[PDB]
Amino acid sequence: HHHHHHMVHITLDRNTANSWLIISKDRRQVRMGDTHQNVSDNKERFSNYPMVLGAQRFSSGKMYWEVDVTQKEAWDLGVCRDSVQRKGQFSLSPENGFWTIWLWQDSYEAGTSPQTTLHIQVPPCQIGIFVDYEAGVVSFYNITDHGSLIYTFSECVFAGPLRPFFNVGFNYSGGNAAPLKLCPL
Ligand SMILES: CC(=O)N1CCCC2(CCCCCC2)C1
Repeated sequence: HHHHHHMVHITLDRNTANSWLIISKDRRQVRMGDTHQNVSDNKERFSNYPMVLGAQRFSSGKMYWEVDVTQKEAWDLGVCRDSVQRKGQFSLSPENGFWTIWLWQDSYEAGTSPQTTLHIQVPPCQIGIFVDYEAGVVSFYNITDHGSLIYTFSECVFAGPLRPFFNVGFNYSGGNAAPLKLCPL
């Protein structure tokens, strides 16, 4: 792909983070802490899952960013509506305002309802995310495999401002402690 020129500088929004997340000083890395991280509750925080939003809101244009997923067993990545549900249980689906892919139990899947199997020959260490607001497109690229396409959501009905979306995943296994990192431009 040739989307690199729409690169945007994404930072994480502390106030939206699940209370067990640790966001780095530069707001470019997030990982799941071994306990509650000593913050007050608020109506923005994701309660049930180790999720956080980017600070940036997008309502027009073309945007591209890259995330490092090295040595993680589980994670979700993509975009979501600014008004997505924060509290309780929910599915990652376009009907609920999410355009996402994930890794879970050695398989990659797109967050359609029901979910779609992805065909990845080279497990990615870095994922590229491309949003075209006007076209209604969210695409995912395998940076480890020379930028090969992973998945395109088309005919997206965003129905609001979009925010970058992250889930570091659970660490029940002790093998998923590694952070998500926003990669340099
Ligand atoms: C180890 C692990 O991953 N756990 C156990 C502790 C609670 C959970 C943390 C993630 C935030 C939401 C609540 C679930 C899951």
